[PDB]
Amino acid sequence: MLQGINHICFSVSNLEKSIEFYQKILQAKLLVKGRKLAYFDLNGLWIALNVEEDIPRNEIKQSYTHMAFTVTNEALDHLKEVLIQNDVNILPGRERDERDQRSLYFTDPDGHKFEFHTGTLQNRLEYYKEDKKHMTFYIAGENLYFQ
Amino acid sequence: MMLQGINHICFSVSNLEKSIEFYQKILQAKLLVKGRKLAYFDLNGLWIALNVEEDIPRNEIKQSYTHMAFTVTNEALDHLKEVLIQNDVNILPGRERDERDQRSLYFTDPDGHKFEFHTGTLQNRLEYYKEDKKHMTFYIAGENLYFQ
Ligand SMILES: C[C@@H]1O[C@@H]1P(=O)(O)O
Ligand SMILES: C[C@@H]1O[C@@H]1P(=O)(O)O
Ligand SMILES: [Zn+2]
Ligand SMILES: [Zn+2]
Repeated sequence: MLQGINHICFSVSNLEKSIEFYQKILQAKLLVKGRKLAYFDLNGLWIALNVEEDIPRNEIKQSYTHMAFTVTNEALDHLKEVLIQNDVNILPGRERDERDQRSLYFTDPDGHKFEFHTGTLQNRLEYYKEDKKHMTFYIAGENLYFQ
Repeated sequence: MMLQGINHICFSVSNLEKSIEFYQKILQAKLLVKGRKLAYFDLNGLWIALNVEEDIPRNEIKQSYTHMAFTVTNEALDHLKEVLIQNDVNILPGRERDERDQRSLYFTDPDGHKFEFHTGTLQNRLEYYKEDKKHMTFYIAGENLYFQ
């Protein structure tokens, strides 16, 4: 089996500009930088940036593939401000239901999509659990009267 | 304000049936829920989601080194290489490794997301890189030198 997440690595075109984004925006802690790499600690997670300077980065804009980090509601508000102050590319979200809970989607300088999300997986499940529930009328097992 | 850690990762996939089977059999993620265009998993406590996007272009991704790595033991790495080959997993040859890198296997899901099974830690790596800086260091300000 697998023992858990080891690291996540991002291919970047401009190591110094990306180091500043990962520090400023994702609040990652720098550990070591080289000529073509950077390692950071993000709340226990090992994040690596590796340079690929002349590669195409325009189809990445089409895919919803993304990574989300946990934030509170006030934190989301303060981070939207931060992403505005720092000229980050902020994506318009998909439509959301209230029970979806709040998110902010944005990308790094090379198009990797990130999200700040205020909920949990179980919230997302209780949400779907509740709507299954809303579509159930005979609780098999229940006792019916007048029979 | 603050971040608290990885909430989830979402992979855009083209074929939901084929992808769920990949994440189940290769990554060993536990499917928790399934729909027309989504599927949610739990893998060792990580929320993994697939969201279908049938008709986007998925060429350039193969040219990018961004990837996600999971920790495994060395025997597990051997086991997993056979699992991948048997299930016809696109295995990549990987970069050149110092033995000090620790062993790895790189490969892709069917839509080109790169993954890695790794047998080292950030600790191992930083210590490897530091043990290199030590090797190129010859004097210690501090010690009792012998003739000044
Ligand atoms: C650890 C940084 O991701 C790179 P590697 O997998 O090439 O070592
Ligand atoms: C949870 C799966 O990532 C998708 P969402 O960010 O659109 O909810
Ligand atoms: Zn998401
Ligand atoms: Zn790696």
